[PDB]
Amino acid sequence: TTNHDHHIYVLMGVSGSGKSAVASEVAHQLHAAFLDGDFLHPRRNIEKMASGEPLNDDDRKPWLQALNDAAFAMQRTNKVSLIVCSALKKHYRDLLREGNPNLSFIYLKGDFDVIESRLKARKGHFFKTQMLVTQFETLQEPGADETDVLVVDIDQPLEGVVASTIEVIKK
Amino acid sequence: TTNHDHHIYVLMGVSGSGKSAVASEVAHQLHAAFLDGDFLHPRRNIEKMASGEPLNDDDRKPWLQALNDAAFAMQRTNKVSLIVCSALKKHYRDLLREGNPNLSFIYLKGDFDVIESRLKARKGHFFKTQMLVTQFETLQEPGADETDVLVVDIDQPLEGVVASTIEVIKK
Ligand SMILES: [Cl-]
Ligand SMILES: [Cl-]
Ligand SMILES: [Cl-]
Repeated sequence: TTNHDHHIYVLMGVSGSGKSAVASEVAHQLHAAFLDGDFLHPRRNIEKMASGEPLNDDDRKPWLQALNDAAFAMQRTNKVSLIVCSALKKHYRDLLREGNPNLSFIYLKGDFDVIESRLKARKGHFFKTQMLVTQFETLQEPGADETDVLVVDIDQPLEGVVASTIEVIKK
Repeated sequence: TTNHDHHIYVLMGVSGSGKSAVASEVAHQLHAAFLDGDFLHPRRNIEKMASGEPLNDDDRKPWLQALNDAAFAMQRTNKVSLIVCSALKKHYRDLLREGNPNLSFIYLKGDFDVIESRLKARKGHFFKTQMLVTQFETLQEPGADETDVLVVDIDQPLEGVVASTIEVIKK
């Protein structure tokens, strides 16, 4: 079940890498559909993330399944769809690919120090530093074997990350 | 859990009222979070619709519950969130409201004729008569008892609808 004329790009990478900011702007510029995956977290998950407890594979399963289904729904009527999903592990990405051969990834990439230096916080907010440590540890960067992954350098201003993402989509 | 300083606006109305086009632009202009609820339809709903059949309460229930959790997720970190959901019956609206006192509705309101011509304005669009008839049959316009409903007149250019929506949100 796929419309092969249409395509889905999952913007992945650790929390704090600016995925939503980028996806939002890219989709608006390209007149593409956009979905922030963070919003499909099941109730249980939301409660857990806020109380500070990092999620586990089983917690993410239903979330990834929901995202798989949302991707499918989006590609039915949109030539281009962007979904934000950290998609840190390889089989999370595999879960997203199931039944979605027209889905690929755009990995907003940088090392811990790059990410930390590019972090954009709201006035008065404390950045979840130890969350970034954990996320960076969890991250399994897509190896050459993962052929549907395109990479973007987050070590630049938002406007530059947005144009680079666009170029990769136009590629 | 619920942040009373944050808010969710559900853009509602019959298929064809231009909900997604308005919400997307409003959200972009206001830098708000935006979720097109149509992407959260369970696959079964997707297929039933793709077979030419209107959905019913039973089919919509799980969709609405997913939307209820999505709204909850959105208002955690966003001051303003927009969700597209036809939300045609009062009880559907009450399901979205459950546990979301900071959720309200924006009814993109127009009569059959206004919507038919809006749809036909798009070059090459085939107008589905009976689909629109069924939608209006299903529609239960929010009465005075629903105090969290703002109304916008969709008998104007998209630009004007967006402006009126923003105005209803800012007032
Ligand atoms: Cl992010
Ligand atoms: Cl619509
Ligand atoms: Cl139609």
